[PDB]
Parts: sequence; C-alpha cells; structure tokens
Amino acid sequence: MSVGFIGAGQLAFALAKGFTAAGVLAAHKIMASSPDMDLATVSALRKMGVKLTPHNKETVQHSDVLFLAVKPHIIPFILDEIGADIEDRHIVVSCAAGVTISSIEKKLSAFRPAPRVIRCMTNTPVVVREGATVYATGTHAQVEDGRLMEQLLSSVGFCTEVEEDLIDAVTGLSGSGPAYAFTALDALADGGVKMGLPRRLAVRLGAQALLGAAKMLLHSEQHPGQLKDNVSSPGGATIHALHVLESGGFRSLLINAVEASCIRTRELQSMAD
Amino acid sequence: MSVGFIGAGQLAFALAKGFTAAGVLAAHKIMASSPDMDLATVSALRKMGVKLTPHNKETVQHSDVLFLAVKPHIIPFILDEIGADIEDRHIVVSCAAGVTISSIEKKLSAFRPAPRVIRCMTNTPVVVREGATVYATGTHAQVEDGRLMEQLLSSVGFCTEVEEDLIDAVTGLSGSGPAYAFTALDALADGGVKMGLPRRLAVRLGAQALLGAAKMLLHSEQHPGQLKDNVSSPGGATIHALHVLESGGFRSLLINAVEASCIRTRELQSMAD
Amino acid sequence: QSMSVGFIGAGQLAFALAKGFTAAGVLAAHKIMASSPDMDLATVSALRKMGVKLTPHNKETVQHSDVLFLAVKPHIIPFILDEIGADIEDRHIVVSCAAGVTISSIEKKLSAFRPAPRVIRCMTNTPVVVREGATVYATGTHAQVEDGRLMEQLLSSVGFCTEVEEDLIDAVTGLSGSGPAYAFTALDALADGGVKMGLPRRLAVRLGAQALLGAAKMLLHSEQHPGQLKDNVSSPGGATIHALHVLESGGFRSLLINAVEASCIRTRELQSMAD
Amino acid sequence: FQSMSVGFIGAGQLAFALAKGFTAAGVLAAHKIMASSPDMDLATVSALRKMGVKLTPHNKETVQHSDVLFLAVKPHIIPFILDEIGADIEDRHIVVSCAAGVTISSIEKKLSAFRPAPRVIRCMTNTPVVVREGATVYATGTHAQVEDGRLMEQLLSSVGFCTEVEEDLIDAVTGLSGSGPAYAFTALDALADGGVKMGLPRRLAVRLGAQALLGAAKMLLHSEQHPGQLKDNVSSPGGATIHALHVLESGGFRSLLINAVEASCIRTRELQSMAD
Ligand SMILES: O=CN1CCC[C@H]1C(=O)O
Ligand SMILES: O=CN1CCC[C@H]1C(=O)O
Ligand SMILES: O=CN1CCC[C@H]1C(=O)O
Ligand SMILES: O=CN1CCC[C@H]1C(=O)O
Repeated sequence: MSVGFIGAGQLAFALAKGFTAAGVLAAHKIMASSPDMDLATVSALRKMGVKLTPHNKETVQHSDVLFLAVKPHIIPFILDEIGADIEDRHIVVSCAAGVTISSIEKKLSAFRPAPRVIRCMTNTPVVVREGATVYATGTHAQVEDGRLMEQLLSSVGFCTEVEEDLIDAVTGLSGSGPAYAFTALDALADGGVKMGLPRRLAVRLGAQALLGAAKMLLHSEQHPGQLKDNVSSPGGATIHALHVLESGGFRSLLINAVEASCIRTRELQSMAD
Repeated sequence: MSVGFIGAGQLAFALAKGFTAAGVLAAHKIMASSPDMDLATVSALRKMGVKLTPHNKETVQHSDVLFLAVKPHIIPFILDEIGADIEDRHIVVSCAAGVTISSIEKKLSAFRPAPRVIRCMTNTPVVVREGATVYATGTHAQVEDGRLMEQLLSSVGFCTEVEEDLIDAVTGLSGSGPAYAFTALDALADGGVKMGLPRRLAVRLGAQALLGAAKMLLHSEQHPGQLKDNVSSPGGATIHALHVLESGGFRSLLINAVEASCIRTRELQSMAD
Repeated sequence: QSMSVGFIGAGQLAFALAKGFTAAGVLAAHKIMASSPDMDLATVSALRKMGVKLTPHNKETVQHSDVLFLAVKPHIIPFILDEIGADIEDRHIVVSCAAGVTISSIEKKLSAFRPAPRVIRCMTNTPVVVREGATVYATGTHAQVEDGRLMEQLLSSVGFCTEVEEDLIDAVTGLSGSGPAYAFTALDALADGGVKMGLPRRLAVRLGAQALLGAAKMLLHSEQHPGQLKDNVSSPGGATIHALHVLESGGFRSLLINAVEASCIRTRELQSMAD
Repeated sequence: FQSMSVGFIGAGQLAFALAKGFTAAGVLAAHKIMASSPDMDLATVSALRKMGVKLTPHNKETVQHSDVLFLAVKPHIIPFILDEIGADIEDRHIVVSCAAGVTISSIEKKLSAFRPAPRVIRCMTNTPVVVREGATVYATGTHAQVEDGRLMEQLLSSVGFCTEVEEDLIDAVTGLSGSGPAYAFTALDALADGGVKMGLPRRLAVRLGAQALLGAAKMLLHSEQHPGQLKDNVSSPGGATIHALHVLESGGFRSLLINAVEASCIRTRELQSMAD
C-alpha cells in the first residue's frame, strides 16, 4: 500500500518518520506536499526517502491512504482543491483538530458520492513510535478501512476506535498532553537545578522518572491513586512533596488544562463552520 | 555473582523483579529477608524464585552484593546486627534516603576496618526496567566495585555515578518523581472523565501521552522548552491549555515539590544523626 | 531618492518616525512634512530644528507627499479620510498606523472619491525613534507590488520590518506594539528592587536597562529560543535560579501572556467601535 | 594594552562570553588569551579552541603566562583555586574574581599567606558581554594600584557598560544585572507564548518580543527619563497598551521583579557566608 501526506507540519513529519522506523511502509511509498517546505524538513524527508512535491494533486494521484495534516482552517480549501481527484480507492484520514467527519464528507460528496473518510486524533510521539491515537470511521468507510487504520497507527503507538463525539475530549488529554509533559519536565528540571544538579542531569532524570512511572501504570491493572499510595512511605520525602503540590491545587490545574483544550477544539470546529 | 536484600519493602521487590526480568541474575541467586513479610510479597518473591529467610544473618552469608532497602531510621540497627558478618568480599549498597556513606562506614568499621560501601538513589520503575538511578562510591570501594554497580543497575534503567552531595537533590527529582507523575495522571484522568471519556480510556491515554513525551525528550538533544514550542500551534487547543497551567503557577509547584523532597531527605539524615 | 513622506498627526508615534527617518538619512533633505491641528510648541520646535516642514493644513501635506502616514487615534481616522479624500491621487500611498482600523474600512472611505486607493496598514512602535523599532505591515487590494517593497525598505531603515497577513496585526499589536510599555514597567520595578537592596536609583535604572538590552541582543543573535538561554545562564544552586523560582511562584509568565491577549482583544474592539 | 596576556581560570560560559567579547572588540589578540578548566569535554572548551584561545588543564600554566587573571569559577571553588596557585602569584599579576558573593577580603587573606601585597579586583558582569552589551561593576582591593582600576574600566568597557562601585553594592548588582538576563529570557519566553496564543507563528513571536525589549531598553538608555515617564509617554488614552498594563498590575507584576532582585541578592550573600 501507499501513504500520502497533504501538509508538512510537525505531525506529517512525525507520522512519516514513525511509519518508516516501524518498517510498515517503504519510505519510497510515502509522498508529501506543502505550500511552504523549509530547507530543513525538506532535507529531513528527502534524506528519509520520502518523495516530495509542491502540488497536492500529484500526492493524491500516487497515494492510497491520504493523511490531511493541515490546520483546521485550511481543510475545506484543501478538500475543494483535490475533491475532483478523489477516487474510489482512496481513504481520506483527517488529523485536523475539531473538524467533523460530516463537514469533510459533505465537501467531498459534491464530487464523487461515497467518500471513505476517517477522522483521527494522534500526537507527536508517533515520531518515536509511542503515539496515542484514536480514530472514528465515517459513513461510507468499509469495515476493512477501520481495521487497516488500526493496524497502521498501531505500528507507531497505542491506537483504538472511538465514537466521534469523544475526539474533542481526547484532544484535550492525549493530543495536548505532550505539551503538558514538556512544561512539567522544564519545571522539574528547574527544581533540580535549584537544589544543585547540573541542567543536563536534571533534564535526563526528570524525563526518565516520568517515562518509568507511565510505563509502570501501563503495566499494572491499578489506577494512578493506588500507585501514588504504594510509593509514598510514611513520613518520607515524597509525601512531603505531594503536600506542597496539593496546596497549590496541582490536580485542578491539569483538569483545567484538559477542559480548556477540549473547549478550544470545539471552537475550532465552529469557527470553521 | 549473588545479590541479597535486607528488607522487603516496595523497593527490594522492585529491584529483585527488575534484575530477574533483565536476566542478569538467576533468581535462585537472590535472597531476601524481612521482619514482617506479608503472605503476598512472600508468595510474589517465592513464585519469582527468590529464596527468603527471616534472619538478616543468613542473607549476608550467601550474598556478595548486599542491598539495604530499609527505612533510614532502621539502617544503624541493621548495621550493628550484621557488621560482624561482613566479609571482605561484600559490597554494601544502601538505598536508604539521606543516610550518608560516612555514617555507614563508621558503623561497619567498628568490626572490620575497610568496608566497601556504595550509596544509591533509585526508584520503583526498576520493576519495569525503566528506573532512574544514581550512586556514589565510598572510601574503600575498589574501582571495579563502581563499574559492577553501574552494570547491574543499568540492566533495570538509567544509571550514572554522582558525587554524594547531589543525592539528596536527586531524591527530590527522580526518587520522588514517580509519585508526582501518578498524581498528575490521576488528575489528567479526572479531566478526561469530566469532558466525557471513560475512566479506563482516560487513564490509558494520559499515561501513553506522558510516556511518549518523555521518550521524545530522551531521544532528542533539545531541552523541554524547545519541545513545548515545537508542539504548540498558533491559536490552537494546546497553547490555550498551557495558559491555564501558567495562570495557576503550575511550574512553581513542581519546583516547590523537588525542593520540599530534597529538604525532607536532608532532615532524615540529621534525625538519624 | 526623490520620494517625499508626509505625516498626518503629530503625536508621539509621528514624532518618533520623523526623528528615526531623519537619523537614518533614508530621505533627501526637506523631504518630510507633518501637519496637525494643535501641535505642542516643543514638538513644533523639535521637528522644525530637525528640518521637518510643518503646516496646519492636512491638504498641504497630502499635496506635497508621495507616502502618507496616518498617525492619529482610531476614532479620528474616518474624519481625516473625509477631509483629505478628494486630494488623494494615483501616486499616493496611504499608510495607516492606527490600531485596529482595517484596510477594508479605509479603502471603503477613500473609494468614494477615487476608485483605486493604494492602502497599507502597519503596526510599528515608539523605538523607531532610536532606529530599533519592530514593524509589521499588510498591503491592501489596490497596492502595487512595488508599494509593499517600498514600505519594507522605508520601515527597515528604523528597525525590524516584515510583511504579514492583516489578520495577524491585532496580535502583533499585543506583542511588539504594546511591548515597550511592558518593558518600561518591568524596568521601573527592577529599579525599585535594586534601590530596595541599596543601589542608587540612577545606577539601578542604567543596569536594569543594560541587562535587558544585552539579553534581547543575545537572543536576536542566537538560533535558540528563550527557554534554552534561560537554561544556559541559570547555574546550579545559584542566585539566578533562586530568583527565577520567586517569579514562577507569582505566575510571572501568565501575566505577560494575559497582557498580550488583553492588548490584542482591546485592539479588535477598537476596530468594531469604529465600525 | 597590546602586550598584556589575559588568563581565565575556568573555561565555562562566563569565560567564553568574555573571551568572545574581548576578541570581537579587537581589544585582545585571541592568542594572548589562555584558559584552564577541570575537564576538557565541554562545548565551551571546544569553542575556545576554535576562537584561537590557548587551553591547558593546569591552572598554574595559566597563571605563569598571563598578566590579568580572571577567576571564572563557582564561589565555593575559589578557596581551592587560591590555595593551588597562590605561590605562583607574582607582583605583575592583577587577580579579577568574577565569583558571585566572594569578598575581596577573603581573597586577599588567602593570597597574602604567600606574597604580601596581592592586587585584587572583584567584579560582577553578565553573559551579554558575548555580544558586547554586558553590564559590569567592579571594586578595587586594598593593594590595587590606581592604574589597575582604570585598566579594568578600559577592558570591560569594550564589551558593555562598566563602572566602579563600592564593594558593598556588588551583591545587589548581582540580583539586578547579574541575574537580569535570565529574567528577560523568562519574560521573552512568556511573551512569545502570548503571541502564539493569539495566532502568531512562534518564530515571529520570538523575534518581535526580543526586538520590542531591545528597542525599549535603548530608548531608555538614550533619554534622561526614568522608566515611569516613558511608560506614560507610550500609553495612549483608552488604548490597547493601557488595558494590558492593568492586567499586569492586577497580578502584582512589579512586585514579582522586586521579589526577584531581592531573592538573588540574598542568595548571593549566602554563597559568600557558606564559603566563609
Ligand atoms: O517513599 C518514597 N521514597 C523515595 C525517595 C525516598 C523515599 C521517601 O519518600 O523518603
Ligand atoms: O498544536 C497542537 N495541537 C495538538 C491537538 C490539536 C493541536 C492544537 O493545539 O490545536
Ligand atoms: O548562575 C548565574 N549567575 C549570574 C550571577 C551570579 C550567578 C548565580 O546565579 O549565582
Ligand atoms: O497607545 C499605545 N498604542 C501602541 C499599540 C497601539 C496603541 C494602543 O495602545 O492602542
């Protein structure tokens, strides 16, 4: 099979790099297109083996699965540019935040009547094949289309099917989650440096701490609260540090963040509607 | 070689499980001892293949490397119990928080004059072989002793040598860090549930988000701030969520936490001095 | 070259551009004119001693200028356009500096007189006066391609300048348009802190200003983003990382984000209020 | 001073920044500069090599081939350096400590155990010397000749602002201009986040924020006004800027920067007293 990318943002690069690292796709069977392709990401993808072109039309003509990794504002402009080139073989996979299956199908249906559409919310760590992906199938997607999507995106991380009305919430949690983590890792590093550690060592240890904790959770049947309980010894350093987190309302800020991101995602649909 | 554990807390179990999963030690070459061994962790370690005993003395007699995974309060009581049994072959590895190499050597030197002592700060994710470990070598540790320690603890995570005066700070960062992460994952899950996701899915996606983000950081040369910049698209959901984190002082709470844990660790030394 | 520049309005922004353009030597002699209803005598004196021609009639500036800067308050823009509208000619480039006011609304006023007014909208800031301004501009629907290039070269002589899409200008206003006032507020507070710890006020003002200029210049001359530079200069256990913690505890970052957003939102309100 | 050699004990960020500024200003030949450091596997050590600076692992070699000696090491290393090279300090030497908090008195006391009249200067500079826009103060020790202080004023003025102060002000200077660039990097990172939130590309938001701050600082430096008057001058009635100033005030923005200068100054004083 052949995969194409319309758009060349951080996400298209991350997916193409994950797919090739996963060995599920010969990078020569990947094509990308952009309006502005920087001399870096161009040389990044050209050194990767990904054929490029500045015309979205050529990418559609040589690709089977079409990932749309463009800003939600640009999706309808793209769809009306390539809709005449959409064939029956194509599966159109929108990664745009908020943009609904219905709006994409209604644009494409003006050309050929049964577009096969999938909507997905994934994230940048597909680049190291630890992405978190959900997807919903559209009204003309054959059953095999969803199984293919599940197989392909599982090669670069966790992936599961959801009902479309959960995707804005998923965007607030795992779509934006890596930025929450980078912010937390920056701050944990500042705390390590304050108490005397070299910056390099502080960044490394904070990151390894988070990675091991998350893997511990993924590999147990327990919820986060029981694990917190398990590792907080009576009277110890850790329970003292947890108290100062609670005193600033640490937990509510992360709830606030998921909510704010989910709500903004819904606005990005409405503004594009 | 043969490894022994004095104490059977969450840490001794986590290390023994990591070592056996790593295949660096035949679990029959691991011995553990505890004052109170619960019928679970006993059956956990007995099903694992680890020989047990309720006498610390037998564990010393059949082990080469001796991990002391007991509360800092109990260390000097242990040392005066086993000090007469310490032989020239033994390497004594203290995992206790705050307890200094000097205090351990001064206890053991009352018996035989050149105890080989190592101090380390590791964490529970060694159980899934993603620990974060630092260690400092004592005044009679041969050079090979530190290289052995580095090899053994690298089989269950990241490991590096540090000067002893950084270890209290490391405790505040990666020693306590998993609890910070479990707290954050609990709260991120509450945020996902608030916006409509099933609890199971919310826990899974938050954890995968954190793991992928941390792996992304470990696999780039960049610091956390540049990665935050890379994934925050103009006007998007993520930058909106980051603002609400900043408005609650999210960053300062994690700095507060590392500081509080490091300071409490120093108190645990002084109270034991 | 042979080109002439005119200012309608004589507030602090128009003064700052006239002074910066003359310090740049980018125009021939006597090529700058400015007009206003009630110009204060100091501004009259300063501009006159600068070589800038002055007149109370906006029509005179229009008639002797090729590039026309409108540096008046957004509320005043519709009245000026009604006054000068019949005097706008094909050769003219109308550059609006008013916050919020859209190219669309300017072209709509001017088109009732002549059909194809050449309009550019820009957001610049006061430090053009020392040739370190930050300027963005957007071109209107009847601007020739050479009009944007002319504007770029002109405003580059007094600072950074780049073209943007018009829908970014409100956000630029919140960042570099209001930026200098955020900096003056910060420098006043840093000086207060220096004085609290025992420095003379004069020394505290100078040191804080020099620290901010040096820091901004470091960033401009590196490929790095600010986060990496913060990491580079915060030594373990040191005085600087201790002070960064107290900034974080008060949510220092969130306040500057709040400021950019508040200025951008108010700028959007200044368009609609005119519309 | 086309004949004098400059030496750096320490080859870190400050040493690189000064050496780069000194050579960029043409005030010193790079081959007249020598630096020593504990470990050579530093990015700063490699950059010094490429600049033409001579590097050595032995502090005593630096001492023996330099006339002006910059101590660019952490405060708690100063007493260890002074014990190592004290016997090699000759009469021609000017010793310039850049360490935060460490007093002239403590440096002279160590060196005087060897030769009796060490010429010592204490300074507090900052990283922007690397683009020749540093902010520097210095105080002269009890055996410094009058030409030593004016030589110091001459050398450091080539990489930014420089003035002599009484020593009891240097801890305060550290909290203001020593730590100052870090306050600005934090402020620039947040302003860029603000620009991005409102729809600007990140690269453009970084560029515009930096240019705004540079131009503001230069405006202030080039007037006789204090910052308050300039804030008044650029804040038009009912406008976007004054609305934004109000939200800064509502979070106590001014008090946070006062808190910062104070916290850095207090920590600098602790760094001395710990070493004492
Ligand atoms: O209880 C957990 N931990 C991990 C670091 C040391 C110990 C403590 O909290 O004191
Ligand atoms: O910019 C990053 N992301 C990830 C989720 C969607 C997009 C956004 O912020 O709008
Ligand atoms: O680390 C940076 N600096 C600049 C001033 C002194 C030193 C410190 O923070 O202690
Ligand atoms: O008053 C100052 N300024 C600078 C940006 C625009 C204008 C305003 O605040 O509305």
